[PDB]
Amino acid sequence: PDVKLEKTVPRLHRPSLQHFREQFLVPGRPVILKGVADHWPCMQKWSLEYIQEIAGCRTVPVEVGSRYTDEEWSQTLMTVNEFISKYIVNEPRDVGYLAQHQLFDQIPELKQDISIPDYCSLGDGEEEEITINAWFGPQGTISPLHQDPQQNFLVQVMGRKYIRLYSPQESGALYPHNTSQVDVENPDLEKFPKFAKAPFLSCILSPGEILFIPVKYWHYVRALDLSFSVSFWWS
Ligand SMILES: O=C(O)CNC(=O)C(=O)O
Ligand code: NI
Repeated sequence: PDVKLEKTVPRLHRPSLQHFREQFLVPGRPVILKGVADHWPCMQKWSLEYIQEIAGCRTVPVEVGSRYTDEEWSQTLMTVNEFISKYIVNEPRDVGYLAQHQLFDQIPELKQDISIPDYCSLGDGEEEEITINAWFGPQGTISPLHQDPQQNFLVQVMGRKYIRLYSPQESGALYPHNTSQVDVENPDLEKFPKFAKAPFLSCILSPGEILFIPVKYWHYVRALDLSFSVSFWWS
């Protein structure tokens, strides 16, 4: 998608903690951190076949469908192997996603391949209550526009994701059902008049990069290739 024609998220190579707290965290402004996670072992070490070997056997919850309404999506328990088989390799017809699952409690060994970003300590909370999630799905997975109740560090390990960001002081034009009723990349201009002209920031997130997504900031995600991401929810 055309990102050179959109306002893009600012990228910074290893900004100091102070400059992050003051210019981003406190005011709640997105930023892309560069050269912080890119040498994490996960970056080299996590091929499709690496994961398939070590995790292939474990049972994991799988999203079929997109999350616009509760009734509009469903989950299924299968193995990583069944999942990789049915929704990734060869020619998968339907989409399925391994979203928002805590793989690193299920498999503490993988914890050595990632770190907790230093920037987290600027928050009030304790490292132990930080919620790490895995997001592992094929190209074409869509997580609809919504906001989380915490600060977020989303780390991209494998593949690229297109991400769009609307601030919270912009909720009006987004039409909450929280989560939006708008389809960011195919919007009903008339059902939703106020949306076309709401200001956003966007980005293509690549391997090695971290997107800071400020608490309650609205975000929408579409994967551009086979993808693996790790999120840190923190306060
Ligand atoms: O990675 C995705 O598809 C969606 N991730 C998020 O909504 C999250 O990390 O906050
Ligand atoms: Ni989210």
